[PDB]
Amino acid sequence: TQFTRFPFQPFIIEAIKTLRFYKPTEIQERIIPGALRGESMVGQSQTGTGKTHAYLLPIMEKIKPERAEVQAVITAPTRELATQIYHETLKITKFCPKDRMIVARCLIGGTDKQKALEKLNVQPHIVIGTPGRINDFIREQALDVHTAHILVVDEADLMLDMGFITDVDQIAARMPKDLQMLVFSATIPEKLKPFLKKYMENPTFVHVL
Repeated sequence: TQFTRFPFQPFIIEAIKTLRFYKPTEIQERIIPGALRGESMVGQSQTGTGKTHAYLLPIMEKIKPERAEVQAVITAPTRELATQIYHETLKITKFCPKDRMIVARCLIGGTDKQKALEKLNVQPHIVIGTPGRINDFIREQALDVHTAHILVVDEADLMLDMGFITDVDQIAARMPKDLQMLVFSATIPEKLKPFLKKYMENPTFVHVL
């Protein structure tokens, strides 16, 4: 595996090998180091687990397992997109050392019967979900994103299109001022720039072509 180029914890290296990842992709190569440094970034890329990993891997590297608080919030426009990111996350977390387990929950709602089954016992280290669903948890006083310093907005353009950027803004609103934001989008709509300018100052931009 070439991911050794990144200073990841052993368990992460092991997860990577298990994901059958030999050489970091372009999106990965350009995002990981920056992410690890704590830079806010905007990556223009096609959807894909390679891109998913560009953010998950560095995010896993920084969780503080000891602290049972939300440390990372990841948003996606659809239930399905969110579910897939959660799948990718579990393939990494299954490798955590037993006394240092990272917990992730996926909040996507669904039918009312489904919604009612979705509950938060603990404050997961990582919260994945659609923005409105995540807002529902905040609204219901069950989730504190104030402890999280990482926000990921995936498939940003589509997000905008479905009318969810207001939900995301809200969430980012409630997070620390010194927030690290990672945005991924195939494209950069005009109606999207303000959200970006608002929460990010001197963000690193990546484009894969």
